[PDB]
Amino acid sequence: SLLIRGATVVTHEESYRADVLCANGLIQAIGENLETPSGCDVLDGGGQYLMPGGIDPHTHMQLPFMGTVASEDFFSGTAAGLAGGTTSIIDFVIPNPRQSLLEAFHTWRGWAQKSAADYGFHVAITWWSDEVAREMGELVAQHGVNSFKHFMAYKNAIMAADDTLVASFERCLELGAVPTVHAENGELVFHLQQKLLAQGLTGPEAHPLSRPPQVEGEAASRAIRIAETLGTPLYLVHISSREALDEIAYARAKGQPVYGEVLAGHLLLDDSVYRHPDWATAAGYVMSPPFRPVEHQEALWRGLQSGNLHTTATDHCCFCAEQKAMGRDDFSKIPNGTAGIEDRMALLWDAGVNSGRLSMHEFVALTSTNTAKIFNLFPRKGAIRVGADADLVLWDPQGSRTLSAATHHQRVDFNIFEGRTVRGIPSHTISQGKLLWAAGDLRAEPGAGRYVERPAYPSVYEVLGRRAERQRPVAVER
Amino acid sequence: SLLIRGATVVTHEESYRADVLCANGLIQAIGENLETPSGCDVLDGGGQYLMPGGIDPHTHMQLPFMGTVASEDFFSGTAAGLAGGTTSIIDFVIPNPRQSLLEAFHTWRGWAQKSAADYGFHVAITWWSDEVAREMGELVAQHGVNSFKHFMAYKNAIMAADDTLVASFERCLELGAVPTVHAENGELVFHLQQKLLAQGLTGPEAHPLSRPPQVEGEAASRAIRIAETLGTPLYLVHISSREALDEIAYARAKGQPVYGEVLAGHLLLDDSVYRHPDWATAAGYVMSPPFRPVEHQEALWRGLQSGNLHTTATDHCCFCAEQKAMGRDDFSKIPNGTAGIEDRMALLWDAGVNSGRLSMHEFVALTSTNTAKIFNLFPRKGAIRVGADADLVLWDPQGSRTLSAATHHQRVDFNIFEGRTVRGIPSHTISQGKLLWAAGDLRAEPGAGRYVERPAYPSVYEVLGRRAERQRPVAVER
Ligand SMILES: O=c1[nH]cc(F)c(=O)[nH]1
Ligand SMILES: [Zn+2]
Ligand SMILES: [Zn+2]
Ligand SMILES: [Zn+2]
Ligand SMILES: [Zn+2]
Repeated sequence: SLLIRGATVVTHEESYRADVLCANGLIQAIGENLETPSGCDVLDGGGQYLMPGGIDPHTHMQLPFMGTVASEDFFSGTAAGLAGGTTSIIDFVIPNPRQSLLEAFHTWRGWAQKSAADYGFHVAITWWSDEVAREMGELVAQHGVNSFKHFMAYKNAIMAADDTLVASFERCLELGAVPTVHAENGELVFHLQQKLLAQGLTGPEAHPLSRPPQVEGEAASRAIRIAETLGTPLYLVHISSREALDEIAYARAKGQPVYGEVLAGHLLLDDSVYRHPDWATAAGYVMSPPFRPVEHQEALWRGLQSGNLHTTATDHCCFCAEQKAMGRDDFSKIPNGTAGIEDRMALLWDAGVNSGRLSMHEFVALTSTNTAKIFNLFPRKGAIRVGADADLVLWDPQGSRTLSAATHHQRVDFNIFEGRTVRGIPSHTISQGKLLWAAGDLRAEPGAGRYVERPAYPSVYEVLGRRAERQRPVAVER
Repeated sequence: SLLIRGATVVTHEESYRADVLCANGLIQAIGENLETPSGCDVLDGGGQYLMPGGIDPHTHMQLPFMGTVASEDFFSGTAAGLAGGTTSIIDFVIPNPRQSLLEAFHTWRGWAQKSAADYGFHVAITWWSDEVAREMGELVAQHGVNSFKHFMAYKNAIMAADDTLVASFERCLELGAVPTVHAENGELVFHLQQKLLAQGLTGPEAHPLSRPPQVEGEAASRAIRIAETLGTPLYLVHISSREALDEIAYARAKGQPVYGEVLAGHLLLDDSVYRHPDWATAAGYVMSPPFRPVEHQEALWRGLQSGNLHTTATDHCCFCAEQKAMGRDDFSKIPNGTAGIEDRMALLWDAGVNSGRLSMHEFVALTSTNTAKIFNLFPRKGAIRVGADADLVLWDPQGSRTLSAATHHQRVDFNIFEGRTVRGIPSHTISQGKLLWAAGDLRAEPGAGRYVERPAYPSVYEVLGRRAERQRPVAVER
């Protein structure tokens, strides 16, 4: 067992002084001056905040992508997450077009076995067939999946057109699963990539130009309105643009259950990074959606503060310099993705809590609880309560960390926040009730993490069901 | 010649007392107390308003569509327009998929020869190839077309997917042509049509349900953001929804040249019409986009008042009861379209000017001048000035008319405003300087109308060109 003594418990709504006892993977007791069970380890949390461990619902450990394999694997990535206070991930099974979802799922389960912390999967719908629909049902019923990812870009690869989006969202409704979407208009991206290449703009600076913000705003609008028409919730991953945020807010204001995810990179970086004179440095920022003109960062922060963005994630998708350099002569061939799993919580704390943009409670909601609620893992995760999983982070508000690819635990040679110093850091991370990060000592072990099943029908589906029953079409008798 | 004496001239900006002299198809003189050329006819306009004749940029005379042919042909339609104060139309060449645009154009030119008033064409892009792109160039350079229509709905027929919209909008940019779009998400419409039919909901009441307002809002967003990304203006036909209006306003607020067209029906009717107990009556309202819940009418009115809707039109697409009954057992096969060319101006005047929603100058701007400006026909049309085409309407603000299919000149057995009495009517209509409608006497003649060419590169393309210049990508020196 593990007793965290003397900390201030900080949840998504309140703070209070209490000790927290963990045992058998679970939170066993909470209260002032808890008794210490015999042989129980005690962690002194005086002067620190005890919060739910971060949940990162958007990682791509060792993803085969754009001709290569992410340099971070499921062990190194979940270990780096733990060092950063993140205690569980939701990654992505991405079947190739025409590949069985179940085949890809089992393969990814093999890849993820080595995880050091709890992990789960969204499954991407990269093609459509009656068999895909059948496999979605088996994944939900047998394999603990309750969310299905759709890529609206990546034309001629994993892109889902409207017919697949409609069919899949309908299937999601039938299964009580959450559709999630990468919202970029793939036709416009493809068109602009070729146009820029044809003009000789082959450098990383052309990457943002090939997918300007309205391309994301458009696709967000479309996913949102498909979801509205079919009667599903919708989770939009990595929102980077005012245009997309405004579409989310516009939907939420019509009473539609639309959730927005945001990455620290898109809150804090602007598209000037792509004009760095060093090719490899500029290419290190290449991900989709790309980093945006500065006005979008303020809009996204406002989205967090207004409740129109709901979760934070990292799109953790690591490629080293030699991998990025696959696109040295063609930006469209730069494997897209940045690292972030280790850094998300401290970046958001430092930028959001220290500044007074976000309360500490909002920080908790945005780093674990909302993700848990949306994907039906609350209060198993994201909650400090008896019986919840003992995934916790002890936070030193006065601690300091300097982010650097030379010192981070992420198995990648680039950090998009290289040299940034943050105040407020995870001093300790507890996963499954075990102390896996302790003031610079990482004790992550390959294979320790559990695959986490997520039950279908999060409670939003109860409300939608009542709505649908109220708005049933009714023929006029003549 | 024809001298209109003693009226108040009302333009899109001002009112003033003056006589107007027409000769040789043109406005020859304007001023108080004009002298009368010898033998020139004199029309007494005392106590009336002399405005530019209405321009209806959205008609479908004798269109072959949904298994049949509109019951209004180019003569009966343009004649009925004259009776209602509308002096010119822009209709649509709609080539079948894989059909040559030039071939369809010359066919429509043949059908339109019988027009009684000036007429022009948009050309619809119902498929794509290098030849379509080549033919578009010829239509602009040789045949006076400067606007190309795209249907985002009507899947498996004339629907254009993103790949065609991108290629075609790009071509429009190259040609200085205005892209126009019918904005409904075709996949959602198709999906819902099949779902409603599968549920046994076959009546006209299922028609609005098969394409609710967000499917228009979505398609409007998409067309708008393709136009933004490619750098074109965009004209959205028959906006019916708050959702689509809000997308236009959003785009306009980003500095994008987006124009919105609205029909009287969508300003004044709600979707309850489709639940009428009489099947033929409900079917008479079946057009796309369909009439909408009440809140959308007030939104559209505000759009006109705020400058986010720019033109009025009718989508004049006439089918009689027996043609409508082609979908007696399947609403998806009711030929879509309503009549309106004769009624637009009176409807808008009575609902907009009498009520104080719109000034008389806004009425002129919305019934002729804005359409002329957008499609590069200003000041040849939509203008009371020396040298402009003598297309005029003399308006009796105290005159009354009751709209009825039994008495209108539109060759169709249904009027969506049956029984509505309007105050403010066209007493006289002048087209090419000739009195073709006079106090109940229609004098339209087959073949009298001229085909009206529209030059490419309306001034908006000058601004866009400077903008594109300012925004051209610069490679990073490495
Ligand atoms: O930047 C990215 N976008 C989408 C992905 F799937 C990924 O791995 N990286
Ligand atoms: Zn993505
Ligand atoms: Zn991703
Ligand atoms: Zn239309
Ligand atoms: Zn039409």
